[PDB]
Amino acid sequence: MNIFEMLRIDEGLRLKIYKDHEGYYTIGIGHLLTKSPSLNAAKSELDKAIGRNTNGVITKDEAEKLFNQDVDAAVRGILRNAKLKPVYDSLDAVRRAALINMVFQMGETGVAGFTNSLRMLQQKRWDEAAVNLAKSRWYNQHPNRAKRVITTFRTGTWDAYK
Ligand SMILES: [Cl-]
Ligand SMILES: [Cl-]
Repeated sequence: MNIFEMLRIDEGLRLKIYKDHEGYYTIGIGHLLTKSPSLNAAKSELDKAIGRNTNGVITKDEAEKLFNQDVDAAVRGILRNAKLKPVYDSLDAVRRAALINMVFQMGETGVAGFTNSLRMLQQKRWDEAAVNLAKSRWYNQHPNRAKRVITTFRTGTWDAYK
């Protein structure tokens, strides 16, 4: 299993502009287009992202290209963040994917705000970090996904996804 397959599972694949769980305009494999409530606005960001007049529909290749770019931006992001880097550096391979998953979803800023859980991850106190992670809006609004991520951090294995 690997991060791409992992997120492909958490995000799914949609070729037409849709509303995510928070109600924002997204496409592809979890690619957020805009937080704005305007469809045209969303349409414009898409055209711009893709580089063509899309009319809100893309192809698989196109979805995949944005997904490559977004996973890349996420890794880089983490590696560029003073708070996230040290954590990432401390982890093993599986768990590193789990951290990428969260930053993909919420952004660096978002994740960098889990101060406490982060410190617990750095310290390798898996069951404690897991409990702390669950005490969050993130967990409360997306229980199933958060559980998978959390179990990965707890176990260091891919069982939640197998
Ligand atoms: Cl983009
Ligand atoms: Cl859920």
